Amino acid sequence: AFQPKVQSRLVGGSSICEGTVEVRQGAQWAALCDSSSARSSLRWEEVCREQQCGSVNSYRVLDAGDPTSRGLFCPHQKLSQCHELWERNSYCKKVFVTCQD
Repeated sequence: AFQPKVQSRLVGGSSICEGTVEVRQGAQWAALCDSSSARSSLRWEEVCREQQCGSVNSYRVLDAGDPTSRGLFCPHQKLSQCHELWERNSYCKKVFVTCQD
């Protein structure tokens, strides 16, 4: 196994356990684009736990319908299943996540 790890962090929160999700894999931090059609709390529970911030309490989407937003895209269900990130250079929908603590 042992493949490199997509890292995640939350920026701009009113605390360190909430904020807009960014990812890096080898590096350059950028907003995570999420292109799921049903909303699932599965990724955000992983992100919150990885921040050591406990469970996810809520999440919301940002930048819906902005053809100019850009960030980095993971084509698998869980970030911990990605070992590689692609640029998405238009229509990046991002996610603001609020963790437990």
